Amino acid sequence: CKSPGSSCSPTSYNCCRSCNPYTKRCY
Repeated sequence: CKSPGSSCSPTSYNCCRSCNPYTKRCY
């Protein structure tokens, strides 16, 4: 999975925590 700051999709299902809809970085 990814770290915060990694770039995500609202639900990439690739962030170890979630995404940040206002950066599009993992939360």
